[PDB]
Amino acid sequence: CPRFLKVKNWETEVVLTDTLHLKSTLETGCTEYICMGSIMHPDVATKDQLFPLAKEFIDQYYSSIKRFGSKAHMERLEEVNKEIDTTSTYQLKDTELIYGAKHAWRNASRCVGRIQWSKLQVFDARDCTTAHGMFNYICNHVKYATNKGNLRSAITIFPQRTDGKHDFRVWNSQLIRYAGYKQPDGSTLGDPANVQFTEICIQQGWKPPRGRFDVLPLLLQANGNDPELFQIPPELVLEVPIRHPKFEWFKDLGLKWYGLPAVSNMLLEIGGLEFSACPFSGWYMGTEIGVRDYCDNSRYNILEEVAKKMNLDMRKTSSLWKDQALVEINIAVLYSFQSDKVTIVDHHSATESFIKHMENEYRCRGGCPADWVWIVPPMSGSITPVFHQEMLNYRLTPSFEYQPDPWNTHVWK
Amino acid sequence: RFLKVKNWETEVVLTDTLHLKSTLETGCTEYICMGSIMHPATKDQLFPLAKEFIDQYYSSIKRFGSKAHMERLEEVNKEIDTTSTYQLKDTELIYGAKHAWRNASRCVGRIQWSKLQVFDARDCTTAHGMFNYICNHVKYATNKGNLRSAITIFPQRTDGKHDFRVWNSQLIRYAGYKQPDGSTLGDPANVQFTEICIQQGWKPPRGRFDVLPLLLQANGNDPELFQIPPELVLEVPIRHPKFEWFKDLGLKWYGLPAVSNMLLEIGGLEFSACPFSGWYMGTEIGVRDYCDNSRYNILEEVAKKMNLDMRKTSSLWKDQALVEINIAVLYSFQSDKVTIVDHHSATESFIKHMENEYRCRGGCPADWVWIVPPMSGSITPVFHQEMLNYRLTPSFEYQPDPWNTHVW
Ligand code: HEM
Ligand code: HEM
Ligand SMILES: N#Cc1cccc(CNCCc2ccnc(-n3ccnc3)n2)c1
Ligand SMILES: N#Cc1cccc(CNCCc2ccnc(-n3ccnc3)n2)c1
Ligand SMILES: C[C@H](O)[C@H](O)[C@H]1CNc2nc(N)[nH]c(=O)c2N1
Ligand SMILES: C[C@H](O)[C@H](O)[C@H]1CNc2nc(N)[nH]c(=O)c2N1
Ligand SMILES: [Zn+2]
Repeated sequence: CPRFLKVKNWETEVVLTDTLHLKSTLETGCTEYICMGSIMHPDVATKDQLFPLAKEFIDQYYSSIKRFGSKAHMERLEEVNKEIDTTSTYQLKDTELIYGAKHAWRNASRCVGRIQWSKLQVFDARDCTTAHGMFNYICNHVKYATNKGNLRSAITIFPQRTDGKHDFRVWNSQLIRYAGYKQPDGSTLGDPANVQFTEICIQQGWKPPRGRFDVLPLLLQANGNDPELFQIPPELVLEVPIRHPKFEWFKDLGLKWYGLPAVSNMLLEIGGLEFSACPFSGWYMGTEIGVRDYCDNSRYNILEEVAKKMNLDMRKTSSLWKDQALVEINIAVLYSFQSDKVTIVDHHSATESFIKHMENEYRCRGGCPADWVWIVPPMSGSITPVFHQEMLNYRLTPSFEYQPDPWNTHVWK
Repeated sequence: RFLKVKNWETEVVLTDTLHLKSTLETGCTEYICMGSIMHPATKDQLFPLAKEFIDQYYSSIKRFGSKAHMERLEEVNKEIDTTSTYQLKDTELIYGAKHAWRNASRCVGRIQWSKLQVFDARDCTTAHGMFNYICNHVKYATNKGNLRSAITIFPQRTDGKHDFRVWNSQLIRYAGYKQPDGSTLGDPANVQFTEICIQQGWKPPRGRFDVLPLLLQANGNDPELFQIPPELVLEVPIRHPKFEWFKDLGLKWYGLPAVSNMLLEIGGLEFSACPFSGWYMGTEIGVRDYCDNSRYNILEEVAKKMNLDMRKTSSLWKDQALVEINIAVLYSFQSDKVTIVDHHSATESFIKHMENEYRCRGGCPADWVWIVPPMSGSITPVFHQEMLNYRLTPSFEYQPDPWNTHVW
């Protein structure tokens, strides 16, 4: 593998040099002869597998704090080693855990919000033992992160996996999402993406209101046990009704969204330890709601109804009626969040900050992995600077990983 | 191994077997993906390349291992042996050029791949010859507005000292001028080329849309200037179906998109001069040509005339202005009966083409980064389509700008 890889920005002519890729730990899916960069997805670890993984991370941690080679460093290496030998695992110090989560975010190729990576509140919930305990921690996370509209990024880390038969898991894919109900007639009420999960919740005992925007309950699994339902207190679920600065009729659509974007199905890997339940949250880029949640055909799919209210010619596609509605919807989303003083960032500002962040990373770290396919916003791509930016993709560790949906693996008791 | 690709909207799963056929690299490795990087002979090298191509040619016409296939292999071997190169049959040239289009990972218009007018210009010897051939191409392809896809193929490379080259990156483009006050008149992407034209004798009109002359190099010789006769150059005045003030922007574009700077590789032969042309997807003009900061950069002007609040980025004024520009471009071309496809229609056709390719060919190489339109990405179906990228031959490759190689 080559020592220096250059990427270029095609609108500013800036060239950056990447050395960090040499520290790549995992496979990307690509080979010499095929590229899988647009493919969405291209039992525990033995003692022997864990030893070098742990050392790798510990070395890296003591390297970050400018104590590489120190007594404290060597002592820590030895402590971790004995712990692995005697217990087949080890426990992270609170300092290491914090470093590891911040760096898993820093290494997330697909997150455009990474300029903020070092400002992350880490709630250590490794003492949790029950689903009620998980609910408590989760509620505290939500309230802290929401902060009455002034969102602050955060992660709550439940205990690491042990034997695989005692995982903690948040079954929800996000802490806050709306239900989706399939009708006997084929139509979907609510969010079609969440139909399967809503069916599971209803089966577990949830009494559904059956509306368009029903906040799903939390489904919480502690210590490998069956999961349990909890309704998040409504006063902790900040929501924004969507209106438009020009079109008075826009509020008549009755749209709203939740303020807090919180991913809860990913797995946090630090030094070979797997934290299978690690809900994290930041704040929204407008396009996530205005383009994807609202306009994807398999989601809320409102383009037709908005365009109809805009009295647009909808016969030919070459009128770009879809395109026109899309912009107005995204204008509305940004306008509504800013009006109710809930943090949100537009795709222009976010991508511009990411370019600045990426350049700084190259300067100070010798690189910054990024996934162009995810980093480029799903509307008006080329009018943002990331589009013109060459990016290298590669997986560093600590990292956030995907994991199977828990209903597919859970052994019911 | 067989690879699945999934559409996340429709949930359709195609199975790729075609990728197993490729030998050329893509630039990625197992640990690093370079999917967004713009750019990641001898007798001995030449025959296996020749044999490969001839084999897939006789296979595509169900005459594999036939007498004709055998004699042809013999013919090509003897010819490489005694001349260090070899010449393609007419049939092979056509098959080869259509398949270079078909294999073009980055081209969204490939549903049309087998409708390609191939112009064999291999008898060419001079730049005057080149200009004649190109004018015929332009006139045929333009077809009064009912565009027809074409490629013109000039003599293959020999020793590298005798390349045929179209110095222009496209047959039809607009000049670009560095103003004394630091700004750029016309197309900034062509400032250098324009200067090379001016240095060479071209008297520039110094306007915002001056069709550049052709600069043609034949047989490794100094390039020569030629003006395409204006009556062969179809141009569209851009206007808007609601905004009457839009024509007052004075914007115009040319109807014929013709890439002239690439290299067509067939059976290990290199055709350094092979201008090809299709028709426009609207975004190429409306999004990239008109709205890139490094290009015509009109967003500010347009949003001005739309009286938009331009103080904050979160007003999405850029996005608004963008949609209108692209509406205007489509409306204009359509009003002039000049062929053009919008990004919804085109991407739809591409999904259909992918499905076709998977059925009959076991796959379709594709560059998601290039296939997804540079506006309204996820409201087009290609955004939700997993694409596998790999390099098949025959192929269109990039090559150096000739003013970095040529000695005078
Ligand atoms: C602070 C404001 C943040 C912004 C503006 C932001 C922005 C984004 C966006 C737009 C996506 C694309 C999601 C999609 O299209 O499905 C994303 C993905 C992601 N972000 Fe963030 N993010 C933020 C905070 C965070 C934090 C705090 C973390 C972790 C500690 C994080 C880690 C990730 C990861 C791991 C993904 C990939 C998710 C997946 O693959 O499904 N982000 N981010
Ligand atoms: C028939 C109508 C066609 C349409 C609508 C179409 C569409 C497109 C578009 C939108 C691009 C992206 C250009 C860019 O963003 O720089 C592209 C690239 C390309 N097309 Fe086409 N195309 C057509 C015909 C053709 C033909 C006839 C050929 C060859 C015989 C061809 C070969 C290519 C190649 C090699 C590229 C890559 C260009 C590069 O790498 O710079 N296309 N096509
Ligand atoms: N696997 C998978 C998979 C495929 C498509 C979309 C997905 C969602 N990924 C995260 C989406 C999402 C939602 C809310 N918030 C955030 N978020 C919050 C902070 N950073 C991102 N991200 C997962
Ligand atoms: N090198 C290089 C390089 C990098 C990015 C874009 C580029 C231009 N690509 C072609 C643009 C263009 C122009 C006119 N016509 C067409 N066109 C027509 C049919 N297919 C493409 N394409 C070159
Ligand atoms: C097929 C393709 O990879 C898929 O649709 C991707 C494209 N890029 C994306 N980019 C972001 N940010 N989020 C997504 O969900 C996707 N989906
Ligand atoms: C850096 C990045 O690869 C570059 O900006 C690409 C992105 N995708 C593109 N897609 C198309 N169709 N045409 C282009 O010129 C580009 N440019
Ligand atoms: Zn790749």
